[PDB]
Amino acid sequence: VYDAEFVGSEREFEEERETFLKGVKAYDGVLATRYLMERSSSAKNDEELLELHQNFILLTGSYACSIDPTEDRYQNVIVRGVNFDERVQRLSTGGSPARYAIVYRRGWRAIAKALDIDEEDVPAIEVRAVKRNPLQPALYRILVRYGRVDLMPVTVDEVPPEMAGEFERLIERYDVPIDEKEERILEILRENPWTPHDEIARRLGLSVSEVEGEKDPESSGIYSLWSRVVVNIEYDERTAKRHVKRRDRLLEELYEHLEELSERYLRHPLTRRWIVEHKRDIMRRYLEQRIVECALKLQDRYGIREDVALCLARAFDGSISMIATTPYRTLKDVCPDLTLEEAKSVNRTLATLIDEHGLSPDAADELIEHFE
Ligand SMILES: [Cl-]
Ligand SMILES: [Cl-]
Ligand SMILES: [Mg+2]
Ligand SMILES: [Mg+2]
Repeated sequence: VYDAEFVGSEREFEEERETFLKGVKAYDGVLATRYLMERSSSAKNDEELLELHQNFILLTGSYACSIDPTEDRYQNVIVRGVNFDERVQRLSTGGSPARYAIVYRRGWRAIAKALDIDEEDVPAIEVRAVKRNPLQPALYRILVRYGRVDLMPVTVDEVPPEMAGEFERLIERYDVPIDEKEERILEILRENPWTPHDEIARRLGLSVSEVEGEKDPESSGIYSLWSRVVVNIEYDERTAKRHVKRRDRLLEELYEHLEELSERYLRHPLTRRWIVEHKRDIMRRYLEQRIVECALKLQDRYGIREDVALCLARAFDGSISMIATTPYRTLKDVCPDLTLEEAKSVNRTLATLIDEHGLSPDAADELIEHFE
């Protein structure tokens, strides 16, 4: 249920494969640094390691920005059964269905198939870091969706304050209009720019869909507001060029660094060779943490029964936001014991459509799938 066709030229194929494989290697660094951070307290409080982790988050984002530069190299990008070509074709600013997909958890599974990627196990690229993302997270995701290689920083030091804690400066810089709901979201982000979307939604009594919006200026929500801002920023090829030049060298340096640093914390240093060989373990430890955190939150903040909570957490790699924007049928198919009541608690869109607007679950599910 994760598919895409590569429809570019052979030259474009080698370009895309190279970008993707570098992105996978960068994301492996996110996973390997997290592995070390979770295995050792002295490593987790070592600033040198935390900077490595953040720098890998940036390079992953940068490489993801470079996917499908011509916005025509892929066809029928389907993630968990949902066709993103159809999604992106409707939007006022259009764009790449491949990059649109990569910002969703497991989007990489479609693109990896298209590119025949077999160079390592579970060749993932995820661009959804929140906690320790050096950028304001929704902005980071929007840069990826718009292919903004020019704007995505390639080192933590080089993150502009306006893309992080001073994010409100970037919004003000073009005096884009902000809707009332968006202003409510910005209030929460002032308190912590890294507040997760599910929490913003819970705190405002809104659905996750309402908090997020479409990734297009014409919509309403944090993705929509950042899209509004970013389309006003002229594309800077000179800076994109600089970023592309440096990032490949930086990627090597981050790995060399990680290996060195890991030697004083581990009996088995995190060499690139070791990371590739133990990729499945690295990935599964990363996911297990997210899954259990998610399950606990689902049961305590949404009233979901313990077993269903763990089932949903597992199916969606620990993303409450994903769960909260998924059709009822899709959730039930993976987690049979889920009740409609429970689904309405986590996906408030379902509650609004069925309870307030009087749609059948099936009609509600059509809208949630096609239009999210
Ligand atoms: Cl599949
Ligand atoms: Cl060619
Ligand atoms: Mg919701
Ligand atoms: Mg050692």
